[PDB]
Amino acid sequence: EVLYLKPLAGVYRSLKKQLE
Repeated sequence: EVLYLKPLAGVYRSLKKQLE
C-alpha cells in the first residue's frame, strides 16, 4: 500500500469507471 498509493488509486479508478 505505501501510506496512500494503492488506497487513492483504487477508490478513484472504480468511481471514474476504471478511469475511462
